[PDB]
Amino acid sequence: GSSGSSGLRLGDRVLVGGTKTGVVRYVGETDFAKGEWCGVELDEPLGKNDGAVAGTRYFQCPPKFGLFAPIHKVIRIGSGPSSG
Repeated sequence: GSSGSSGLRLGDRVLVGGTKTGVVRYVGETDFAKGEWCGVELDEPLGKNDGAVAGTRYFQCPPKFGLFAPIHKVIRIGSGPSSG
């Protein structure tokens, strides 16, 4: 469903899991799992990797910070078509 809330910009604060807030560092397909994944970087050491899959590093990040998760499994915090 290509409407608007999809893809996630490269550098936006998104929710991963439903509690851990992290900014998007990478967006696109991977070389391990089929489909499109999004590399979300957290503020605390609550990650699994540092944006490196089998040596393939899409984005430079410190150890235990970046967490690769499916795009559909990512929630956005920012709203574009909003006013308040």
